Amino acid sequence: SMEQVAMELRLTELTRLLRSVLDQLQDKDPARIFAQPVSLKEVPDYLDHIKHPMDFATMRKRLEAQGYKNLHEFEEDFDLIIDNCMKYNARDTVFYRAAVRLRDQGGVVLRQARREVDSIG
Repeated sequence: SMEQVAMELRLTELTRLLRSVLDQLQDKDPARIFAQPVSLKEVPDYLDHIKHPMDFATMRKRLEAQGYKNLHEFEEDFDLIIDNCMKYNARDTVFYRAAVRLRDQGGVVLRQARREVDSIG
């Protein structure tokens, strides 16, 4: 149907905008602490602590399969990256502190992304 195509075009354009958002958030992580999944070879107890691991590569795979239907879904995954780290790692660690800085800096990007998603529809 033509309606299905129109919906698919909207999803494609959301995917374009989320790709730009993802790039901007990941620039706020110059140390690349959040770039890849926590290695279960190197942290074998991780899943005992963290039930839903997340990282920027995993988000990028979902994104390129057009797997985010709305901004809320995308934000959920970004919040997991932050929140998982702030639980697993103590306050005095470079990991925790990196997550705080990512959250603070990402807030700015996400605020304007929400306006754009609503504005363009």
